[PDB]
Amino acid sequence: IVGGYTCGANTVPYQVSLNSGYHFCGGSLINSQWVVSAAHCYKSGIQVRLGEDNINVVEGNEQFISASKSIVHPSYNSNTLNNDIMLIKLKSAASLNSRVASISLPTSCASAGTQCLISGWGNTKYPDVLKCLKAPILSDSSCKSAYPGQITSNMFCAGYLEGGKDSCQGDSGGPVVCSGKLQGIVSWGSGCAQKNKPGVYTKVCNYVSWIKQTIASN
Ligand SMILES: [Ca+2]
Repeated sequence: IVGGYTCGANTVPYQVSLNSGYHFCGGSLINSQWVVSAAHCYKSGIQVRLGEDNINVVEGNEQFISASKSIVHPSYNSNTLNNDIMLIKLKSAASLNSRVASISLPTSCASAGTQCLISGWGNTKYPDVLKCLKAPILSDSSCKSAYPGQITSNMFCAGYLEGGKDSCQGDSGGPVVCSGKLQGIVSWGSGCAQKNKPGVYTKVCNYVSWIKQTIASN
């Protein structure tokens, strides 16, 4: 997260840290046993860390649960990054508090200019404290204006054309929550915080059926 601010301890209860010895990706707790992340963050061994703020110091609110299942979206594309979405099933049921809570799936797709909240432990140019960012949802055409012929259907732009505020490496798989709903997943972009190159996010609105089906199937 570039050009953002320190979130404040446990104000983002759904925000989790994907770990394999060291933080590499972020994620979103959508129910007690399932973390949603990015398909390009996939690896054999994944430990999901919840209730975090400083991931370098044990502060006494963390939950360390390994992943039972790592289900990459069947139609994931490695080049176009189409369907950059992945599901994680925890080894044990996560204990939900006020510091560890779920985030609601898209009730519907969000309007253009919807104020969102992006968060993650990614690069600011990795920090230790969680970084917060408030950015609006850009229109589909403006998203295609920035990325000509690169934007698919399951992608939208959330951020700024002015530059300075964007998601980056390490924030991948992180949440983009707009009005109580997880609308975007940190996917890709041309570097970070560059002008007219905002972050592209996986459109979670189009996967509620897929996500729910996968949960019921596992
Ligand atoms: Ca900690």
